[PDB]
Amino acid sequence: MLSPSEIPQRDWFPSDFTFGAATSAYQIEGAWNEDGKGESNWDHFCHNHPERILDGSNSDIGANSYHMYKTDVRLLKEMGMDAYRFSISWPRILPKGTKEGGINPDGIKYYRNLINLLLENGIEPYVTIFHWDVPQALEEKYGGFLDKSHKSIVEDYTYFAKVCFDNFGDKVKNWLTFNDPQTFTSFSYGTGVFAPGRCSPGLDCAYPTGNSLVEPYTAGHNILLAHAEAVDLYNKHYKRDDTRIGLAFDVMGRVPYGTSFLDKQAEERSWDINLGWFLEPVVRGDYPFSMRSLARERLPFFKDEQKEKLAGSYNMLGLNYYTSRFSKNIDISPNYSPVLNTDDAYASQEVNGPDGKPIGPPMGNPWIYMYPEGLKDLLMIMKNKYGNPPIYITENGIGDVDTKETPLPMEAALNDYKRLDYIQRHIATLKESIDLGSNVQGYFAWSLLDNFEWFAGFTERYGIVYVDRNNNCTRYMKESAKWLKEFNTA
Amino acid sequence: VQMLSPSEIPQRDWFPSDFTFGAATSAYQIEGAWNEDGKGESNWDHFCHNHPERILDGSNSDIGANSYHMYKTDVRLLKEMGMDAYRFSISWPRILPKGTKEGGINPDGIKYYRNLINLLLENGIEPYVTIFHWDVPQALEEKYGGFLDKSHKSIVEDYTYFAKVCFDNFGDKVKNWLTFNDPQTFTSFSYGTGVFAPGRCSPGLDCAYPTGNSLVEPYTAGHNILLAHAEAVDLYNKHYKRDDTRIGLAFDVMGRVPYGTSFLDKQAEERSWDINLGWFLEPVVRGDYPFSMRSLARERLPFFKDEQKEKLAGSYNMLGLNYYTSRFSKNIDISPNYSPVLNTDDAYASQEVNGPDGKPIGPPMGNPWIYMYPEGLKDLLMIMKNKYGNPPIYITENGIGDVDTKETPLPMEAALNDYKRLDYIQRHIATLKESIDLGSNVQGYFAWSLLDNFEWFAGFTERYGIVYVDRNNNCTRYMKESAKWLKEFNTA
Ligand SMILES: N#C[C@@H](O[C@@H]1O[C@H](CO)[C@@H](O)[C@H](O)[C@H]1O)c1ccc(O)cc1
Ligand SMILES: N#C[C@@H](O[C@@H]1O[C@H](CO)[C@@H](O)[C@H](O)[C@H]1O)c1ccc(O)cc1
Repeated sequence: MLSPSEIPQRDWFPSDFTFGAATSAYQIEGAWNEDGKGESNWDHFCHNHPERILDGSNSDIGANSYHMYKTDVRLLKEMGMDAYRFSISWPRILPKGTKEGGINPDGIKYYRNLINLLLENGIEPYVTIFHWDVPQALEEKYGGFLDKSHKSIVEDYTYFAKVCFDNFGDKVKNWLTFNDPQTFTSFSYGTGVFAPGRCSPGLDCAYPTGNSLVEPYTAGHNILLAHAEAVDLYNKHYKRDDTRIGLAFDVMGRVPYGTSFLDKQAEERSWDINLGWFLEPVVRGDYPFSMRSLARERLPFFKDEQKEKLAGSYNMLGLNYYTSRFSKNIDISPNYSPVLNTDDAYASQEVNGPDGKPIGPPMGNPWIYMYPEGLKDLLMIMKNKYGNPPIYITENGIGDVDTKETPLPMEAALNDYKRLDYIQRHIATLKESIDLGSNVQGYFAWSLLDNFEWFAGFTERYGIVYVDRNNNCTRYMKESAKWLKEFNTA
Repeated sequence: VQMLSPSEIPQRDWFPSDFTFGAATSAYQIEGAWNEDGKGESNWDHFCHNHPERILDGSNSDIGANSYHMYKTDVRLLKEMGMDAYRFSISWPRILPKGTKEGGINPDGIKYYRNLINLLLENGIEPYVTIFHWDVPQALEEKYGGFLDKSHKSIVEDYTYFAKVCFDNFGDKVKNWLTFNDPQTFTSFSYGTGVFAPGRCSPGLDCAYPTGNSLVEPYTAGHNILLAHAEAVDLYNKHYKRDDTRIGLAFDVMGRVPYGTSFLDKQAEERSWDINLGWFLEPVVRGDYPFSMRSLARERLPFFKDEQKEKLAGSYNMLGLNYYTSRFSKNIDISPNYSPVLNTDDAYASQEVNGPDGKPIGPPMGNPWIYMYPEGLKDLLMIMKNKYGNPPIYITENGIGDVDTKETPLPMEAALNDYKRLDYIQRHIATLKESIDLGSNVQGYFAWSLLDNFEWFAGFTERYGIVYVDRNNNCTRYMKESAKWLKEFNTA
């Protein structure tokens, strides 16, 4: 729907700006139990609770990228992508998740080959160390990130990072410790829609014996400690002048529902519980004041030493942006009691504004509404409030619904103009944000490939590249990929 | 000393013709005749009489400025200065000796305020009447602790009746009512730090009665004040309001400026405006306390019933703002190492006179706490304008206290040449013009303290008047340079 002069041009951005595509291990790799790979929390969840996956599927094969990585690289190369962000499977590297469990040589070999091939083709690898795939051995031993000691998971995650640094550090110049920590903690232990599927008694999830008001925070605390530790290790023994490390946050833009100053306050609390939760700790060493005043004793305290390691523990930050919501105020009162950790923001997140209209056009699936302006707001907040650090939009895209009840014909799947329009608009927003002073340095189209979508299973295709699972996971560029190719190679 | 240049000095024609300039006072501070003509004992009579040690110079206001007997001269000074209005308060115990209906109305009390009001009006001076200015009848204090009334009922009904008496006897003449004045200072100082009557505070704290709870009582009192206000305004709107009459309340407020550039201090600043101004402003504006306060004080801050929120929301036609100075708000993180002691600590922010550069926010005006920072007044007005509906505003108090102690007496000559005060007054008046140009709905300015009088725990160690009171003589009044300039300004 954009005019020719509105369609982003590569020369709109600096020569050193980077464009790429991204993926996550469990979503695309497959070979879930091959070549020594250990079982992950997701293998476990999908295998034991198909009823918790919309289409009862699993990612035993995913996009088969473990075996087809060479093709994934060819595709990235043909599109002229400057970089590729992928994650490393913790259990594929450490089957038992620990040092004593030993390192899986085949796991190391796979990522080593992928990294070299990428670099061989002039593509920069942005390596995400962890993308929700916790080794089931750690889950069973101490609950994974639910580790009440704030020690075991931290040490185990740190060793995992070490193994990644030791084996790929000479080639990798860009590391991301965690990806979407907020969604991980909230969905895995709040609503329990993600593995292992825990939530408060009374709530509907596989294991309603957790605490949706506490476990998400415990896990979040351990993630931050893990991040801080991994970064301290990186800086002390692996960082080089031109290498960088950080983490990527999942974030929905927030806009005051109404004009009342109350909604502005609600909006502020929403940015805090969504973005600040993990951003403020790495920026200043502690959680947002709002969260501490609201979650109170349910939000763990950091030791002074931990605050120090946390503050400034990054050289760049990733932002995973898809949509935004209107934040509507909720007063503290005897009539309201938070149920989910996310309810601690005392604000309902609305899709429709007070005028009954969606914040932005629906992109197809249950939650993505196109609102590029939210990305700008986000970038302006990063610029003006959090020190304008180097930013990478590590994820941005939409999911095309493709269900058994309503299959998406391959032809229609390839003509993803809605996705194309969406991507172009957000890329344009970056150009605008850059001129406004934003220190954004890159954009990664989310999902190089159509793959497993967690609890949504295979009901959505997020790739810019189509994967025909019925035919040996053959990949085909969608219109979006073709435009990105043109854009990059112009 | 560094005063405004001729072109900078405010002129009356800078403001609309309907803008109002006046002076203010409070009953216990100037009246005197503490036990004359049937007047009942107040919490302050009690406090000063029983705890002289809690008053800096050990004085009391048994006489004050002897305004009960000299009100005529007070009105003369107001007239001579060409003031448009006069804000004074009514002594609850002087009107209702027992503080209750069954206790009866004191004829002499009624007569006094009636004569004062009539003399003001026959002189073309508009009376802005403050129903309550901290002087709670001791009978109510002994009966149920006054505003500490744990049932949130008795004090509400007694205040409401008091208000009724005032509306009944002076409503025909008074067109501007203020239910309360400085509720924040009253609750915080009377039950937080305990420097105000009755002098209560948490055990371990230094006050006459360290058996209270500095983290709860100030809130209880504040809650009762808000309910009292809501009930009185409801009574007023229903039976006494006329198209040309207005009612509201005045808040004591210090401007807040972020200590540093960190966003944390901006948050601290916001929390500080909330606990100082929002505490009582938000309830009358939207019907409930600031979110920050509810999130921080939690259960120590009472909840309003739905019917109460309804009565509170919009319970005013105008608001008074008592502004003197400002502070830099410095963030304090929530942590196990920090526990609030005073209700005001709930804002999680230190209030600093000096900024990161070690310099005061503004020039010191003399007493222990006033620093000249009129820009703070502008900030405050912009907040009322942009955040709270831009309601009609009256700077119901503004001035400084000239120190005058036994050890360091202030010679009458020096007391009369109050150029520090004059400069301060002129600058704030100028700030109002600037604020008006920025769209502020401010409609008046009241120089705080028509007269030198009793200054609560500071006793007579400070002269806040624009008019000097020679207590050695028979409280004879003499216009200070500030008063003389106001006269010139008003009558130009
Ligand atoms: N995960 C998550 C949330 O983030 C995005 O969810 C997409 C859905 O599969 C995923 O493809 C993308 O990589 C994630 O960044 C999320 C938000 C809302 C709902 O309903 C589910 C997940
Ligand atoms: N804040 C404060 C003080 O309460 C204002 O004080 C004025 C001085 O006369 C009074 O006229 C006005 O009504 C009040 O709003 C204060 C007094 C003493 C000390 O030690 C601290 C603060």
